Amino acid sequence: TSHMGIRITGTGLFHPTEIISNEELADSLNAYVEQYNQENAEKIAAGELEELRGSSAEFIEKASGIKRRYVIEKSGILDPTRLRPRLSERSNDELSIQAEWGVIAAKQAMENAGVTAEDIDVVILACSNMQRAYPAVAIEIQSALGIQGYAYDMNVAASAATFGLKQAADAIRSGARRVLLVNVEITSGHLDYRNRDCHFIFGDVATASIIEETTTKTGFEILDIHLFTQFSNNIRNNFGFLNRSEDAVVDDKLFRQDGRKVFKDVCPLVAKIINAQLEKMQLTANDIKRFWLHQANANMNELILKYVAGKDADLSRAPIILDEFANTSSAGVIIALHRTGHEVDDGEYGVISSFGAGYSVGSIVVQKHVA
Amino acid sequence: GIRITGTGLFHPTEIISNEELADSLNAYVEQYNQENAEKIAAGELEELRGSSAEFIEKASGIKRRYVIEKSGILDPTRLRPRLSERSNDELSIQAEWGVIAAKQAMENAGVTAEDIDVVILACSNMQRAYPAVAIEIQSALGIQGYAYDMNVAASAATFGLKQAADAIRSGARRVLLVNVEITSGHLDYRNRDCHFIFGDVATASIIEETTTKTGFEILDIHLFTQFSNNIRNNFGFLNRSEDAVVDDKLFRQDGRKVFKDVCPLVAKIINAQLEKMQLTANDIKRFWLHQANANMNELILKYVAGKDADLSRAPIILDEFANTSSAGVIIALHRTGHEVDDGEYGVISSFGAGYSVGSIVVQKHV
Ligand SMILES: CC(C)(COP(=O)(O)OP(=O)(O)OC[C@H]1O[C@@H](n2cnc3c(N)ncnc32)[C@H](O)[C@@H]1OP(=O)(O)O)[C@@H](O)C(=O)NCCC(=O)NCCS
Repeated sequence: TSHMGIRITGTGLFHPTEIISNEELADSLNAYVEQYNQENAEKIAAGELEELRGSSAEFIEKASGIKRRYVIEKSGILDPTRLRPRLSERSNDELSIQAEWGVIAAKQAMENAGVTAEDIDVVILACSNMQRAYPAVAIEIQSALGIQGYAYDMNVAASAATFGLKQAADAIRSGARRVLLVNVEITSGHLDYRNRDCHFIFGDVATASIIEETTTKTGFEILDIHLFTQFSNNIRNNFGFLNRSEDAVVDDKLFRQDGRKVFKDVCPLVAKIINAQLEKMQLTANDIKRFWLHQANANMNELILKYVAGKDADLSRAPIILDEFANTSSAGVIIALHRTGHEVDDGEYGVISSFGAGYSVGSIVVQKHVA
Repeated sequence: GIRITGTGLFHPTEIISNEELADSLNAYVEQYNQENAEKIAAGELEELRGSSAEFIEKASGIKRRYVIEKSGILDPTRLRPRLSERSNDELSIQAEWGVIAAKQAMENAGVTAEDIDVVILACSNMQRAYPAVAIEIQSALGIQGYAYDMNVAASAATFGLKQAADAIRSGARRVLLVNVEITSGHLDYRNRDCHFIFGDVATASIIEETTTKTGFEILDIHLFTQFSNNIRNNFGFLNRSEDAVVDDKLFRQDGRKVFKDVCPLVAKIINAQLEKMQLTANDIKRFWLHQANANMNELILKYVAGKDADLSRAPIILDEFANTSSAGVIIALHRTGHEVDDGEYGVISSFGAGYSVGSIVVQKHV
């Protein structure tokens, strides 16, 4: 009863068209590993450097549940002479790529919510990486849509959507009418496509949500929010604007992870959060029609789902979209909600729970209202 | 009832005066021109122009600034601070500065780590994307709850104060707001138009639900953004995939156009806010304005107050720190909030890149 009338009333989804199957990608890494492992063969049999392993489509799917992923530009990523998208600098007078994707997803969420630019007071860009420091990309999006009010960029990586939803609900509580929350994840821009353990994890996407105070629109009423962060170096990327002054050389300016430590750390934390949240609301797990969990690893989600809802929880109650999208970082829970929110009936309960880098966890109990 | 109950400030040790900086750039532009005698004459490359300490101070009021590392900035063969990578086990530079300012703010507010529910890092440039350095600051301080990074450049502190106030109204007890500005990391020291503008600093503030603690109670907030390319830095994580070649990956601005747009917008927002709160300029003890250019602040204060407006009513710290982007208003509040007595009013107004403007009416309580 903290957010009476505050509802997610529309979502929108954009992905780039080109697709990389697990096989195209595992092949690409394999080529690069075969040429690196023989270019440096004199030093491989010398204890000095490195021994590179490849991978296969079946190794990816069993570690993750991922099958394919959308990407901004497929040639450069798959090319073993490059291993990164082939993009072109845009002039200042055109929409940046991040603004461009955000606008596409935003127009869809606005149409789904039945609102236009004049109805929106706040724009939040919340994702794991921003294309530039200033002017804020959220302000670029606000201006492209013709929105008046104010906008800002916000980063807490994997949990940026749930943290942003709280910030949206807070701004509405204090007087905002409606908030546009945008998540643009171009993860192919900071993915290390050379590493077998992480090159498959992420895909590209833009999501958007409309949050409004309303007693007359269909949407998900926000009932309770628990945000949590606890510093961890087990996921980290050291690229930044001070690298040039550091004359940096350490090859750690991309995604890096100790996935085993993350697995062991994150699943118990998330399950503890959700269960304490359910007890606080006096809901049982059986009262929850849908768990929209972070969309990174089906093996994590299955563990959490069993910890929270029981070994016999039906799989339809925890929709998986990472099979199609791979990990879209902050946008994951929103994709899942965008695809399956229609599966929740009026009066029924759902839980949105992000978790990942920073160690950040964000968990939101919602209830559907159909008008 | 929400009050700013404590502020904290940190600046690095080494100081650069305008003449050191002008000397340094003049040496670079002469080496550049003494080299390319041909392409200047060939109508290909333009002849770079130098700088003068006299212009800097008359145009802006800045006299000196604190820098993270001095010799690399002044070196005409380098023109950027000399820094070292730290391993993940060590506190990063941005978190380190933020921790120092935060401890001072916490001590000034009479609160400890267990008292804080949210940490916001709000500034114009984050040292990395993930893990958020606000979470690194939260952990270093032993604070529990949650933390996030937030960027709206010049107005990050005022937007962050609004986000802090909103979280408290939703049930947070107290919020720590940190602004760390290592502008020497993204300034273009080759460009005479902008090399003198920015300095380095960190600031912090404690915001609390209280009616019993000395602080500035927040009474109204107006935030505004309007996209403009007149201040822009195109550096980012997609440059690599772009195979970028254009030399626009540092601070860049058209200063005259910024003045024409932002000055009347600021005067209009502050005046509209005083009307809504049924205050007059005469009711405002102190205006803590963005600390970028003293001449502009003076002109803004004349269009808001009146011909007889004491210049002391708009404190200046940019003479000492230069432009400190998001932290500027907080240095002003920290250095001169003691000059506001019980029941008196103040205005905090940040403005600049994005275009962004944030304006806050406060009232002191003792
Ligand atoms: C950046 C700023 C200090 C420059 O001051 P200014 O009075 O506007 O200077 P101008 O851009 O008009 O140019 C002044 C002249 O001196 C020259 N000049 C510029 N920098 C110089 C320098 N460091 N040294 C010597 N001469 C310089 C210029 O070339 C120009 O001559 P030109 O146009 O024939 O080439 C000022 O414009 C500013 O603060 N802009 C930002 C405003 C803001 O942030 N908020 C607005 C508050 S309302």
